Amino acid sequence: KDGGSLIIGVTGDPEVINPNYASDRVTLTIQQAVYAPLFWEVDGKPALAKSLDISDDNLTYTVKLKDGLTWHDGKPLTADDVVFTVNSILDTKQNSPNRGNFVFDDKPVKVEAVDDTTVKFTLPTVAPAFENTIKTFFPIPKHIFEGVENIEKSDKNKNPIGSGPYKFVEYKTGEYVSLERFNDYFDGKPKLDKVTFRITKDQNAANLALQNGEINLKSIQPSDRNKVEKASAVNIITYPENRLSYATFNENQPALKSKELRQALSYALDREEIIDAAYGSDEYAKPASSFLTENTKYFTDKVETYDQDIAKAKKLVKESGFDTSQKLTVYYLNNSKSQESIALYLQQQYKEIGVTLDLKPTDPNALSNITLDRKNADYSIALNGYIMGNDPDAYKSLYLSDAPYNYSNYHNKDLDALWEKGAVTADDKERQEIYEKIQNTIADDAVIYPISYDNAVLALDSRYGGQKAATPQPVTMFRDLSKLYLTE
Repeated sequence: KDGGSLIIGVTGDPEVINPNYASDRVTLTIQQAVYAPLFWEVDGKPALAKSLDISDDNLTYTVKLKDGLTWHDGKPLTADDVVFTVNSILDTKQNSPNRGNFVFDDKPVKVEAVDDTTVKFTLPTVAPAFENTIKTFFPIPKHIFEGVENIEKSDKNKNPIGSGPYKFVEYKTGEYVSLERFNDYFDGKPKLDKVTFRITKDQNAANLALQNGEINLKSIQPSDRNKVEKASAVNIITYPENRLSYATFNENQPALKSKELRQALSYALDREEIIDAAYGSDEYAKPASSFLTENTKYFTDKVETYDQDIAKAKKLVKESGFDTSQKLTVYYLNNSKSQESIALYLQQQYKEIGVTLDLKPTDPNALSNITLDRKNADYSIALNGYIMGNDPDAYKSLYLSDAPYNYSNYHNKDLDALWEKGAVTADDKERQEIYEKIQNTIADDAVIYPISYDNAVLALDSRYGGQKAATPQPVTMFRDLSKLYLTE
């Protein structure tokens, strides 16, 4: 009752396996197995860290580490690694995408190693969201990257040294990544001996590999769930992915400047029907309300949702002054059955309120160029989605007037003052009231149409136990693979 191998199916090649840069699904999935964080994001529980303590004035965060931690090569893991990691992110020449989380009004957070097991962070001004940044932090090893000028390109990333439950063995380009258990893993010796990440793009082929035991674990698309469940002995696991599926209204098009038109295009829709048409049933998504997902602090479902009222929708499109003669465009991904079904539903529903909608499915690259361009007015509506994290401050880049991901091109100075005010307010209840108003203003102005909070689906070979303990979670499938075990 020990050892065994686990083969996990992923869709593409990883990029740089280094937590200072990892951002795509595959790289993060592999990183979760190789590197341990200070705290586990999904629940804020202690991981490499034993505890976090915040001073009364909210400027000093003290993190205590567990004793006797080591990296995969046997070197100790101490505060010096934490300090080094933060300084390597702060260092502008390294181009770390998370640098913004350690800077406030252009001033960096100061970090210091009081002892080998004590890290002290001193903020320049109050910043409640910094607790979240600490809870999503994976340290890198100082003895490996100290004196490296370009960390992202370093060949040392070819054989990543980590603190996670699985040590790196090798990487065959376009084929697989193999790992082996780390016996001194802080949370206990892993039960499975080897873990291989198998790269297979075609889902029909991947699902067949799963059926024949060539793959033991992978993500499944909703439309394939009944196929794989009856094909072999597998347990299907469904859990929230903290993803919001939504439609944006492009205010660069003059007609969509009208609050009335945006509200008409909300009242014409029904969430249970969209979910029903997009995914097969309601097991894969639940109706959204707020622009925030349920995992995010201060989430509230008590916002305006524009429940289906076609008669009232007709009233609003009239009051709008929109000349129905004109036609609207919905831009979405040309390789997503969900997005096409959602599009047809909007077309269908808008037809019924006297509005003509033209479907404009597009190539992914082309879609980025279109929607990532803040001056673009080609699209009337764009279907999108996001997984933003546990603190609402991270959502600013999607709703500030100047933000690069403000797809709706909504410009409201007063709302922007609330966003900034929320970022600097320490009192919990006063901070709750601010994000409630933000949720209320976005819903009241029908800036977007939140469709659903989506679930992800995994298929795990029935011979494997411990899925509860491994914790299914957004993006990486599981929180900790060292809890899985093979029952042969």
